[PDB]
Amino acid sequence: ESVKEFLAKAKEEFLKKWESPSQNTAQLDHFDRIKTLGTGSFGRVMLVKHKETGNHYAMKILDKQKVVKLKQIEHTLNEKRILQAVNFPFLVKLEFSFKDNSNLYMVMEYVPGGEMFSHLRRIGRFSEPHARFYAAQIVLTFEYLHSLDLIYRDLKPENLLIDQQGYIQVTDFGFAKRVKGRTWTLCGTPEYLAPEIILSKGYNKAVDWWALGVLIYEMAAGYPPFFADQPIQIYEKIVSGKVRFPSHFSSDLKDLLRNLLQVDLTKRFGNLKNGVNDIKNHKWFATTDWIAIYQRKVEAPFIPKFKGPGDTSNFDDYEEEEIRVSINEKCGKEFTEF
Repeated sequence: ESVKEFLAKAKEEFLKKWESPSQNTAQLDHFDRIKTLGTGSFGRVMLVKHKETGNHYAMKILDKQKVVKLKQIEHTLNEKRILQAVNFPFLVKLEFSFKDNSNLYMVMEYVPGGEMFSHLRRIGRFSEPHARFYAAQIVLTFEYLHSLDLIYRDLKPENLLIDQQGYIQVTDFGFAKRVKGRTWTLCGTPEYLAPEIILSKGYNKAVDWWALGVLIYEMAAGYPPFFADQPIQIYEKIVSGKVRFPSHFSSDLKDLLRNLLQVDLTKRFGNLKNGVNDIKNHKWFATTDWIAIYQRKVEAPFIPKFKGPGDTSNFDDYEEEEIRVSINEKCGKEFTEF
């Protein structure tokens, strides 16, 4: 009943913000630009400093014209509407949002420890206890999101930041969506796509549990289970129903992964009658104190090395390009609700 009442309150609080989203809560000239932290085809993420408070933030900047051209309008509206409404210990906090003539802006807490991806590639692989510590946080986060009728749809190491206590903060809600029943959009990252996405079916939250299987495999092996030079070759492996495990994997890990990487979505852990509890009760998680993880009372496997809230050492170097704001408004109608 404790979990039921917790999730009922979580949904109440989410829905109140979902139905009345915050808008226009800062402006660009409130911030100093520090450094580009990452870039993509329609936006980038900047380290910024608020000029009055001195606080650092990560500012995601999306070019409205590129969002339209790459048919991401609904997805960008989803991202901001969801982020302003959620609240969970392992989700990055949205602090401000606004738009101008050219761009959309989402100003988030800055997590200086960097992406899990960097740390995984620097160490090679994580031990099972280390992978399990991160996996448990994802399990609880998906329990939260799915109870709100949200599907995340972009689980991968680059989207999981490591905070000052060594815990995960999920970022990048660009593909997240509120879904009752099924949804159909082809999106995600190739190595992490469930078979039913590849096959163009109407799919549900089971795709997030598939992606968790991919993530756990990648954390414990150092590489994902389905890999190839062309996406089509990756997709053939994904749909095949075959996966090979390194000999160092424990039997418990292999068993859990066979049930998450289950090609038949109707048989996949997380999508059965017992829902998330088939995962939480699996022997691979026998040592996990779920409440202690939620309360952040477990000592983390490692703390990222960084000098302070403005340190960018754990992020990499990108060409520093202008953030231009047109003298004329672009795509006003398309982004009215932002």
